[PDB]
Amino acid sequence: TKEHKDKRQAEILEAAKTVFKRKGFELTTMKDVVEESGFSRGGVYLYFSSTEEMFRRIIETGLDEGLRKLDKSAEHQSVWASISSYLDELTEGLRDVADTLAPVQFEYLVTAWRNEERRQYLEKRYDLFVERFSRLLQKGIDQGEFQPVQPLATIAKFFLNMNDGIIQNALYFDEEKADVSGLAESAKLYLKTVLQADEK
Amino acid sequence: SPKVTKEHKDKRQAEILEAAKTVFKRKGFELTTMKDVVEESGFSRGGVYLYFSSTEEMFRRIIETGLDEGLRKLDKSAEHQSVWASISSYLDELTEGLRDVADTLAPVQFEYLVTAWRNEERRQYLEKRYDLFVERFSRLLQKGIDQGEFQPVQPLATIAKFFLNMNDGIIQNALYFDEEKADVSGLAESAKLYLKTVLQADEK
Repeated sequence: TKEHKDKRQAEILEAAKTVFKRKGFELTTMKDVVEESGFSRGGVYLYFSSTEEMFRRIIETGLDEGLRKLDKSAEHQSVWASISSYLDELTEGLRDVADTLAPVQFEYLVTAWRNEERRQYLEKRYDLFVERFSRLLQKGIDQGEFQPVQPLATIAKFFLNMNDGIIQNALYFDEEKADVSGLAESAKLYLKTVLQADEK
Repeated sequence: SPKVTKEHKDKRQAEILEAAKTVFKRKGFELTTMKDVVEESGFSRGGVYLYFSSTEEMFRRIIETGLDEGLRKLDKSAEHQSVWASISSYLDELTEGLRDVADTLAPVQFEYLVTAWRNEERRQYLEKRYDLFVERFSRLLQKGIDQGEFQPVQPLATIAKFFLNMNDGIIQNALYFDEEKADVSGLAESAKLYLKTVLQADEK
C-alpha cells in the first residue's frame, strides 16, 4: 500500500542517514540502521537488502526532489525565474552543509574512478540529470524565454559542474572564502548569456 | 647563484618526485612507502631523507609543482600574447591534454583532497593553496585590465574561484566519463563564454 510503504521507507532511510552521517558509509551496517530506526529487523529487510542500496536510494531521492522543485516552480513562474530562484537559494541552503550527508556522498562518488560498477551507476544518474535539465531548458525555449547558443546537454553539464563546485566550496571553506553568493551570481551570468534569457 | 647549489637541490628534488610519482601511480597514496621511493629513485636512503621525511610531503610537493607549472604557463604565454589569448589557449590545451588523464596522478590527487573536509590540517593546507591560486590568477586578470583588455563586472577573486571550479569540473568529467559524454570541448567553450562576458573581453 504505497503511501504506507513510502512512509516506512522514508523512516528507515532517515535512520540510515543519521547513521551514515555519524559513522560514514563504510562502517555502517544493517544492524546499526535497524537499531536506529526503531523498527523490527524484518521490517527493515523487507524494503532494503543492504546499506549500499539504502545509500544510493538516498542519493536518488535527493536528486529527484531537486528536479521536482525546479519542474514545479516552472509550472508557476518562468523557467528562468525558477532556475534563478534555485541559485539565489544556494547561499542560504548551504550554511550547514558539513552536517548533511553531502560530504559522505561526495567521498562515495570520488572513488568511482576505480570501481566500474559504481562508475556506471554514477553515469546513469548523470545521464538522467542531463536529460531532465535539458527538458526544463527546452520548456523555456518553447515558452519563448531562451534562444541558446550552445547545445542543451552542454549547458546542463556545465550547470551540474558549477552547482557541484558551489556546494564543494561551502564544504571546504568558511563563508567569505567560499563566496557562494558570488559564484551563484557568476552562474546566473553564464546561464543568462548562453540561454539569451532577457527576463529581469 | 649560491655557488649554484639551489639548482642542484632543485634537480635532485625533481628527480625524487619523478620517482615518487611513478610509485604513487602504481600503488596509490596510502600504500606507498619511503623505501619504495628510495628504490625507484636510484638514490641512497640518506639522499632522499635529506629532502623529504615522508611520502605525504612528496605527494603534496607534486600537487604544488603541477599548480605552479599551470600558472607559469599562463603567465609566460601572456608575455607574448594578450591575457585573453593566453587564457583561451589554456582552455584549448586543457581539452587536448585530458586524453589520458586516468593514467596520471589526478584521480589519486582528487581522492586525497576530498577527505580534507574531515582532516583539519589537510583542509588548512588546501586553503593555503587555494588562496595562492586566487591571488595569482587575480594578478593575471589585473594585467589584462592594465592592458585595456577587460572591464570586469564581478570581483577578480570571484572570477578566479569560478574559474578554478569550472577547470576542476572539466578534468573530473574527463576522468569519470568517456570522451563524448564528458564533453570537455563543449565545457571549455562554456568556460570561454563565461569569461568573455564577465571580463567584458572584446577580442576574437
